[PDB]
Amino acid sequence: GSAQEEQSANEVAVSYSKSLKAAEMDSLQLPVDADGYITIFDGKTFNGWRGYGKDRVPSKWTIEDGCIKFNGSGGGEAQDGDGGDLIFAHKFKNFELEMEWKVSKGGNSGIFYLAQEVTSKDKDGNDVLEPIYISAPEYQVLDNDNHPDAKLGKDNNRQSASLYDMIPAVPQNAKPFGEWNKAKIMVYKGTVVHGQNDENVLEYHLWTKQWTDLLQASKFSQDKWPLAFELLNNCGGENHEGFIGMQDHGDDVWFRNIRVKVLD
Ligand SMILES: [K+]
Ligand SMILES: [K+]
Repeated sequence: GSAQEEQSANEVAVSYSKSLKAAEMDSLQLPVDADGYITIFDGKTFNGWRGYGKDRVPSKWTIEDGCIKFNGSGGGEAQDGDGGDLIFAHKFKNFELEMEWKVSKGGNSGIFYLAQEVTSKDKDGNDVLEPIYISAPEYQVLDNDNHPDAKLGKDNNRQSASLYDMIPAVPQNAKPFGEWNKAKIMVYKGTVVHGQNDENVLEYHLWTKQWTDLLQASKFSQDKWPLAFELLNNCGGENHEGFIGMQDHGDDVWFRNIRVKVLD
């Protein structure tokens, strides 16, 4: 029948949550292509998106020219002002995400996945929000030629599309600052693959001895950061699932064409 009815036919109900650790008790009708990718950013609104830990989108995240933009002040991990990491508030388990990203000269951001909203108790019994990165693996987003982090870590494991500070992207086929790069993150039954610019650049396996050993060699080791170790070692929590999101690392960055295929 109508264009409206055909559109409703080529759409799927996608649950989302509205605030810290809330149930996903509302749904968006989102477009799906023939390959099964759900477009999760519509080019115009933040529907389904919110700050990690928040009930709203921080004002440092804007929409511009069909992109999600983070507007940075230059303070790295500080997350000053009305910032913070952004999530699409729908937990995925087995999925393939594709999106494009572009950084400013010298810029740094990241794509998080399998994220959990985590709090801990302070000395007075009050809940405190823990960083997204103590639960969520990080796909690096970087100007590999100008941000000095590119030269740090080991074997270029802090360059774009790396599992940040843990496993390097090989080949390192990033395009330079100001150009669009294509990211792929696939999680399927614990196998994780990163892609960049239509090439697979690393592979790893969650919930294995090898994964534990990698974490024990990281800043999230059991000795250095017990809570992070516990969360990452059983990445995704009891149900092995979580949110996709993007990082406030204080620098201008743009994201577009954000789509996710649910794998079974
Ligand atoms: K929203
Ligand atoms: K980063």
